[PDB]
Amino acid sequence: MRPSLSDYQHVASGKVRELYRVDDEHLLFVATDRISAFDFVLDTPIPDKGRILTAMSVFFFGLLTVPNHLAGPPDDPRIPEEVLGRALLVRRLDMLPVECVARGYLTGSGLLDYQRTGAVCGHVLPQGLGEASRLDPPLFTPATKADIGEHDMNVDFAAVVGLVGAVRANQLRDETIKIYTRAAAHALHKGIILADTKFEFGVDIEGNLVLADEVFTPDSSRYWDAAHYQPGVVQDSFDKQFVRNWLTGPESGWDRASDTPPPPLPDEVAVATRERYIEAYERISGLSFSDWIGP
Ligand SMILES: N#Cc1c(N)ncnc1-c1cnn(CCN2CCOCC2)c1
Repeated sequence: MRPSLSDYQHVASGKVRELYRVDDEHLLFVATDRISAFDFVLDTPIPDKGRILTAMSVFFFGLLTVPNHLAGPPDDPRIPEEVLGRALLVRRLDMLPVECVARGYLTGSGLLDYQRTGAVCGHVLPQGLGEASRLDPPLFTPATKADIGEHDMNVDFAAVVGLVGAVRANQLRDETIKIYTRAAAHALHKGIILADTKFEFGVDIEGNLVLADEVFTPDSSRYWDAAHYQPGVVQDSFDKQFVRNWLTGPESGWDRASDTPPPPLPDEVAVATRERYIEAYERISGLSFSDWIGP
């Protein structure tokens, strides 16, 4: 008999994820079906999104050779029935307070920083880059969490040194770029560009660096369709473009510039979005989502 979720103590909530204490050395890392667009958690869940993203993260953890915080299999008996397939048993770590971001392509706040200053997180870039320009080598563009509801703040390497130590900062930079490079090459071979990604790491009892959180989901990474990669324009979000187009289209009745909470999504848009998640997962993993565990 699997325990109830109510047997565990809630310790943290994010926009679409939850964290529970299992015992002194283990946590339960829970993905929900909530989706975020335009910095709003939308009213409408995407069915199976939590399970699909958990499956994705597990696949990429298995692909990468680096130590990670997984502490049991996806069907570990400590996982409650209610969250089966969308929750993982993980080791409790001392988390390092750095959002470790790699960018293979220039977009979002990286592009904006570049357009304002010619530099991103201390990296002075070549002239003449623009939206969705390829960056080679990939850039380490660390950030720190800001206040509630606020965007992460881009920082330079010196800031990372000040947060975690000089040797550790070097390690975060090197591992972030190595891990991103491996995953991005794998995805591209399968027809998906991972344009960028965000990692968190923690440290175990021995002082060892351990990859934590979730890895290479479409929430932690910009997924693009490689077959439509066109430098110089904004690339479609592989997973979220239907949602974005509907919300800013004529049928939603919503004005994005108003910054009022957006309306619920059509069921059809939610189902189409689920399909995009499954497509991305199956193309990258070579597995069938119908084989992924659930309640
Ligand atoms: N992963 C991990 C982890 C760990 N293995 N040990 C200790 N702490 C953490 C931890 C603490 N906060 N967060 C991020 C934010 N949470 C994420 C999801 O739930 C919402 C909040 C990660």
